[PDB]
This record gives sequence, structure tokens and C-alpha cells, in this order.
Amino acid sequence: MSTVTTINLEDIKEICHTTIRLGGKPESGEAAELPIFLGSSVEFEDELYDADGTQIGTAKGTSVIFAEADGTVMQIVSAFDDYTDGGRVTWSGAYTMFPTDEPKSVPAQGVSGRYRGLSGTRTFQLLERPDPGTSLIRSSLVLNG
Amino acid sequence: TVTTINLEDIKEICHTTIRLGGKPESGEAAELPIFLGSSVEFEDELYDADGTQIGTAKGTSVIFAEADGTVMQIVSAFDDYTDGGRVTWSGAYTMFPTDEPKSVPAQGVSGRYRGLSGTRTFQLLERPDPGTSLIRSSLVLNG
Repeated sequence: MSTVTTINLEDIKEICHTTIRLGGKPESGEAAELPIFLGSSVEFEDELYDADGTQIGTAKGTSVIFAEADGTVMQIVSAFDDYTDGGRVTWSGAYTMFPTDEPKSVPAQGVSGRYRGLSGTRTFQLLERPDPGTSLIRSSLVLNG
Repeated sequence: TVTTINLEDIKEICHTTIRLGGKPESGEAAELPIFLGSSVEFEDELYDADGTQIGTAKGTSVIFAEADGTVMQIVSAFDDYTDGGRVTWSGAYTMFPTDEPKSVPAQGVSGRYRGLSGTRTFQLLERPDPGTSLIRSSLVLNG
């Protein structure tokens, strides 16, 4: 509630390369033993471009589907951005999956470089899935400290 | 040099809430061939060696698989130490063996841990109840 620095990257254009697995019941291993379900996973390596079309960083993370106690379909994500100028910014949390076209957000933590020490919010909005391993996303990151 | 945090041999009393998952119940998620992974929501109490409470922990873990078919868990959580500060930790680890110590990155975001980053370790010790687990944990943070 008393801040010295504010980072506000708006309208980040994100090119997302998605490796997708749908999961289900475990076929073999000690997981076939147990009554458990493999969630639908998304591993992604993204390229971050600012509103001018210049690349500012990258992003890597994993996303899995689960549900709350009331049946609401959720999505947990663990990821980090790495900007050139500057530093790594981790962002992790859970959000509701549907509607898939509206913006989502999880907490974000600056962890190195210029952004070290700043906490905030990382948002992302799915714009289009043209090809099976590709997705276009509108992003934004706000950090203060 | 730089500031270093090293909390070792933390006793963790974990209160779990299990959900099995599976095919979506109904609604718009029944359209896509997705699967709800089995999830664990947990609220913990962290203790040092002396039995003194040093903080709490809250997070969610979900089960998924890799390309090899290796069953994994992704966790998103955070610690809150009385002093000092909140530490977020999240990442993926292999589910089996269940008693193997696991590690994911950790980030200090407030208090005297603000700006420090490192590794958060946890290990399942014993299961006195399906809703109660004891974990030994460690935290390492660096500048």
C-alpha cells in the first residue's frame, strides 16, 4: 500500500506453442492401482511481444485441469516469464476454465533483474487457437513494490 | 555477498481435501474430451524442531502425466511466516514414490524474504488419517 516502483506492461501479444495431453485413467504403473485421474495437461513455451510488435521475452509453463467441490471446472498453472529488460517473473495460481474466451489472471512475482522484489498480477486472455499446437493470447503484467 | 535463508527440518501438519476428478459432471465441459485431474487442497501449519509454530501454508495440487506416461503433480501454494513474509512456491514433480522428497521453486514476496528466491522441499512422512498428513519441509532462499 506504499510502492516505489510500478511495472505496467499492457496489451502483451503472446504467441503460445501448446503441447496438449488429455489424460484420463492411468494405463500402467502404480497409478493404474489407485482410483485417480490424470488431468488434461498443457505444456507451453510462449513468445512475448509488446504492443509495438517487438519481442520482449518468453514464457514457459504447465497447466492442468481440475474441479472444485461444487463441480466448477478449474485450471491450475505454474509458469514464469523471462523478459530481456528485465528479469524473470513467476506466475502461478488457479482460475476457472470457462468461458475460455474471457480474461484470466493469477498472482505474479518478480524474482530477478529489474523486476526483483515486485509482486503483482499476471493476466492472459485466449484470443484464438488456429492450429492444434498454437494459440494467440493477449497478456498483461502489473507489478509493484 | 548476498542474503541467504535456510529453514531446515520444518514439521508440517497438512489438512487435506481430496477430490477424485474424472469426466466433467455436465455443462459446457462435457463437450470437450477433457479430464478433471484428481486434486488436493491443503491448509498446513509449519512448526520448527522445538514445536514452535513458525507459519502456515495453503495450496492446491493436481495429478497429471507426462509424455513417458510418468504420473506427476503440479502444485501452486504459498507459505506465510509470522516473520518474515509470504513465500510463494509452485512447480511440477513426479508423484511416485510418495515418500520421496519433492522440490519446486520458491519466491519470497513480502517481509524479510521479499526479493529472495530458491527452493521449497516437502516429503510425506506418515498418514495418521486420510485427511491429515505430516510432512517434513525445508526452505532455501537467496538474493
